[PDB]
Amino acid sequence: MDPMYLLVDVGNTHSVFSITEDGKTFRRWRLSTGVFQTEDELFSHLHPLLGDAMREIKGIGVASVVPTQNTVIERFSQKYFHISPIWVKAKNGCVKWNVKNPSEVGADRVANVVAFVKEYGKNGIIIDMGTATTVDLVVNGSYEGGAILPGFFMMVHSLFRGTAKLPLVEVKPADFVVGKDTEENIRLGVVNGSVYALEGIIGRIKEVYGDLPVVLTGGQSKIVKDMIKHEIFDEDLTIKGVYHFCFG
Amino acid sequence: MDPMYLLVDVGNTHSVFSITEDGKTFRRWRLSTGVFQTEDELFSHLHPLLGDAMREIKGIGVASVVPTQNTVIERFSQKYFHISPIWVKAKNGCVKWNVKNPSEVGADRVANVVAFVKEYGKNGIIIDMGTATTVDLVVNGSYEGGAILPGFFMMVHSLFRGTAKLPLVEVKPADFVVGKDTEENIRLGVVNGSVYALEGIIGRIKEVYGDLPVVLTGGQSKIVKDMIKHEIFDEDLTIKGVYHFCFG
Ligand SMILES: Nc1ncnc2c1ncn2[C@@H]1O[C@H](COP(=O)(O)OP(=O)(O)O)[C@@H](O)[C@H]1O
Ligand SMILES: Nc1ncnc2c1ncn2[C@@H]1O[C@H](COP(=O)(O)OP(=O)(O)O)[C@@H](O)[C@H]1O
Ligand SMILES: CC(C)(CO)[C@@H](O)C(=O)NCCC(=O)O
Ligand SMILES: CC(C)(CO)[C@@H](O)C(=O)NCCC(=O)O
Repeated sequence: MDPMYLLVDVGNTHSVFSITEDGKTFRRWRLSTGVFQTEDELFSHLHPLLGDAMREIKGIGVASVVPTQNTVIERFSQKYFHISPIWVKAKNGCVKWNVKNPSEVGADRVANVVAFVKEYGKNGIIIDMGTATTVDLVVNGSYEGGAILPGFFMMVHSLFRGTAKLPLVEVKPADFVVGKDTEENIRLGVVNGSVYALEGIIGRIKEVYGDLPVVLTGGQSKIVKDMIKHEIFDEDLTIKGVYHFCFG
Repeated sequence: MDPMYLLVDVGNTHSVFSITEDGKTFRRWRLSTGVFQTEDELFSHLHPLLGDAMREIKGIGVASVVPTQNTVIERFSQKYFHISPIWVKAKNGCVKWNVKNPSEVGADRVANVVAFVKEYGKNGIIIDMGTATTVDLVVNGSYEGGAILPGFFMMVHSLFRGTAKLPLVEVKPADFVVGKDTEENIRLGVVNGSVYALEGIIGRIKEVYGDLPVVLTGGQSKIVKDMIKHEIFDEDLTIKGVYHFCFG
């Protein structure tokens, strides 16, 4: 048959919920992660979204970078589906983990890499733009490590909150060489700057490890899609990894 | 004679206090800015630092990017010296301010541009690395605008506070192509990344305005100066701007 699987990607600000019956085509929703949220709250939020699909769920797979949120997901799964969720983490097998402490790498990154190696190949660089922006290097099926930078919103918010005079600027790329007002200055600095930062990190990787395909993902990737040379754009990469890790 | 002037640069985290008798050599001290600080508290902090030179101050010049602190600086000058401080502001004269609202550009950036045009030349690119990192464009003695990005610490701190899993990382350049643990990931993304972001903005400026000389300044510039191409390194640039603006 084609059993329905719930795939969860718990991020610091948002949690992605996706259902699939083949691990190839996904229906997805997004909810705020929500600090004090309960299993009943989560069921209540998902009820009018998933609809009838809710009772078809036979397996629950989760990548999570918010540990406090885990007992909530656990209780949701057990209460409403009488199953325990499968948790994405770094383990030996398809991917080699060539870093100092593999258990410390974010579950979202683990998922991204697993998705990459199953779908796209043994060699590549993954850029994931969310709350933080992440760079992950895969070489000959071995995860090599990467970079972590603040996300676009984290950056504009940090400038707003960390200074007296700066307003909160909307995230929008600059189409100019220099900003002519405060907002334009911050747009250029954060958005265009972050793209330069990413391209510079990528360039240096390529001179050591050679030319590798770049895959772009994340909720914040859309805004700057054309600004970074990439071979693949896949907004579903994390959810795909959760599927492959948990359900093959 | 050689009258002693006190120069003040009020930043969002730190305030710089400097004395000069010639506007060529500067003795300088640094304090936390301090939200609820009074004039007597400022005096008490400066007393053992300035010693007897305190009694010799004839003028007080101030660049400030924290409006609430201004009342305190004004009261300090009046109570202890019976003078009003001179405030750095964009005005017409030796610099043309070719931006939408000149009265909105930070007083420290104004001071930087005044110091540069007076001391270094008509054309240049100023990089001030502080709480936020600034890029300023000067063409034919005319201020053209710039970029604003979060500073190094602002970045590592925003990653720490904006995520569940990430620690507060020390600001130190990465000497590797990819980080092998969490701390190395953040260092590469933040410190090397921000250097790459600046090199891109600068490179793009130089495409339109030619090979302008680059000036480095700011408390955070030291750790990164061997990573950015620059013709001038001047940690006194803002304070020089305060002196030239106020005291000629
Ligand atoms: N305080 C906030 N106010 C408004 N929007 C926010 C805030 N914090 C984050 N966002 C939005 O959330 C998104 C970042 O989260 P997301 O891309 O889902 O990453 P993650 O999956 O890691 O949570 C951005 O699109 C940003 O605009
Ligand atoms: N919460 C904090 N804890 C420790 N150090 C901090 C904190 N916030 C800021 N700093 C320090 O202040 C520095 C920024 O201040 P500075 O370079 O003097 O710029 P400004 O002149 O704009 O205040 C950071 O690099 C950091 O080392
Ligand atoms: C970098 C984030 C915050 C991205 O969501 C996440 O991947 C994470 O919590 N990581 C743990 C640190 C690491 O990946 O090394
Ligand atoms: C960007 C900072 C915070 C740098 O210290 C400051 O110069 C400032 O408050 N500026 C006002 C914004 C502007 O210059 O357009």
